[PDB]
Amino acid sequence: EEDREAVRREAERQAQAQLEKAKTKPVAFAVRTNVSYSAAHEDDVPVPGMAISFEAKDFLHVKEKFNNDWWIGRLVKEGCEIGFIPSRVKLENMRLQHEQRAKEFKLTPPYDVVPSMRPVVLVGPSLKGYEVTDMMQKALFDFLKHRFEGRISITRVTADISLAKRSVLNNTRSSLAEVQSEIERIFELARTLQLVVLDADTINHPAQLSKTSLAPIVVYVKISSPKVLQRLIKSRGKSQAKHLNVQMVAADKLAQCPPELFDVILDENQLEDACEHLADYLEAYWKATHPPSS
Ligand SMILES: [Hg+2]
Repeated sequence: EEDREAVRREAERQAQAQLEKAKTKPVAFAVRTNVSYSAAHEDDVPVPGMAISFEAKDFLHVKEKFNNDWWIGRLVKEGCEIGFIPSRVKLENMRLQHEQRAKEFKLTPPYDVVPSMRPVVLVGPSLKGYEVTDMMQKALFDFLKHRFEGRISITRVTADISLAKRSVLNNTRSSLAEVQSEIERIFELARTLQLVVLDADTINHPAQLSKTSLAPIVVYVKISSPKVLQRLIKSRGKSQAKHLNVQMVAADKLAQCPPELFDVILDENQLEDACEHLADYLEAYWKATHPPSS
């Protein structure tokens, strides 16, 4: 078992070399996992112990391809460095192997391409297009413009991106051609790993983007008390007091929406504190996608 380890030791040395250079290379593409994976019990791994494990719904940045079974990349989490990631074919084969084993007792798809930076989307306090909500979101946008100036892009999205259901695109106001055009734009904005914030007028609920391929960071601008909301709108004149109704319910709908559908929830009494809470979240997200050795 001496001459055998000869070839293996070298391949492992080469694999390591490629893994190292990849640390600074850019992100070819990002994926959201639909299944979990553990390298805990396997061989066939280029550099023993360098395979990355993940749970379903995790985000991965794929930098380059090693071979038909492994890609090189990292998990998007602070401190996580480059590592080997199983390829789609590899995961599918593992699915087959496990099924065979299951039958021997005689008792889809794993990755979704996603933008390299999760686009930030704001919903709440109520309906967009009006004022209470528009002004409060407009505030957060200006804050983010400065807090992350030089590393962020805030772009308006008129096209109804809520029509961008994976299945639909894989096959109404805006047209699919226009939507697809915007998704591409979103994807291309996050390419260089800069922070991407969207001002999507058609999105008031997280469910409108659940089936899409944007995997956004849904930010819930929540005003805890309904009374606070009511008063707030009233102080906008009859040009808003009339449209009052369509604002309380919309707000109440978000209020009943399960927190899981939200990534961040801004329910601070002071607007200055909402900003800082978001900045902190984005600052950590920024670190999860950037940091040391790149
Ligand atoms: Hg890792």
